[PDB]
Order: sequence, then structure tokens, then C-alpha cells
Amino acid sequence: GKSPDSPQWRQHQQDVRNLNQYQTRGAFAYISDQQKVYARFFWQQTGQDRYRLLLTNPLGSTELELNAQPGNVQLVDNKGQRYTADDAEEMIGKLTGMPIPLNSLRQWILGLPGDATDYKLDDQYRLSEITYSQNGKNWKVVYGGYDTKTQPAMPANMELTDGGQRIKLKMDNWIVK
Repeated sequence: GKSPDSPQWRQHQQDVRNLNQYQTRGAFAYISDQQKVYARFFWQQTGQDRYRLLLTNPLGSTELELNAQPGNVQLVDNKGQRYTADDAEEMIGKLTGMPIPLNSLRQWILGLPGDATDYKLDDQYRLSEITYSQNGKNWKVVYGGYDTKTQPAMPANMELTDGGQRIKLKMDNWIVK
């Protein structure tokens, strides 16, 4: 599609990186061979290192909440018990049994490529596809629409595939500033 060597792609990244707070909510799906999980999620990020993730099952009951600031990383589970750790990704993986690429996702959910070099853009000069390998995990990210009600526009539908496992994200809407 469009070339990464384009002023509009740089402008889009700039606008996204210039935001100080991001907020979205929607549906989440983790599908592997061992389990198929569904949930609604609330995501809030302030800056590049402070964020909050809230998950509720399809029945409406909250399942867990992850809060993170540099150094302090907290998670509250179904039983309302609070666990602390120093790494959000590791903790999520360990406490839920799912290898969610949280670090990479914090960039990708925003329409940014993170540390990924292999990626493509659509005709609107926005990320459409990413290919990233890290620690034996070759994730294939595919964007399926953006929500242009905000400027800059933010991802509406995302697909992540790591061989046998697949992550699906559906954003209802965004609030940014």
C-alpha cells in the first residue's frame, strides 16, 4: 500500500504520540487450542507508562483489573485479591495463563508499530499490517478499520495471530486528548 516514507504517515504518528491520554472500551477474544476466552475491556493510558486495564465477562461481572505505573504494577482478580509485581506483561501471563503481548499491544492498539520494522500502510496512510517476532513469538497484526470520529483516528478492529493463538480486539469508541 502506501509507503512509510510519506509525510502523512509521519504526521499521523506525531499526532498520536502528541496525545497525553488515551481511552477506549470494547470486546476482547483470546482463541487458542486449549481455551476460548471472551470479555469486555476498558483501557486507559496516560502518557507512555501509566495505564489501566479493566475486564468484565460477557455476563457483566468484572474479572480483573491491571493498573500500572513505572515500578508498581498491580492486579486485582475475580476474588478481589490484590497482587503486586514489577512487570505487567509477565504478571498478566502468569496470573491469567495467557501470553498476551501487552508491551507491543500498548503501541499497536494506538495504531503505532512499536519496535516493529516489517509493516504496511493503507490508503489513509495508517497501519494496516504488522509482522513482529520476539522471544519465539511471530505475531501477525492486521487492522480492519479505524474510528475516524477522533483526530487522530484510532484503531477500531484488530487481529493478532501467533501461529496457533489468535487475539481479537473490537473498539467501540475512543476518547483522546
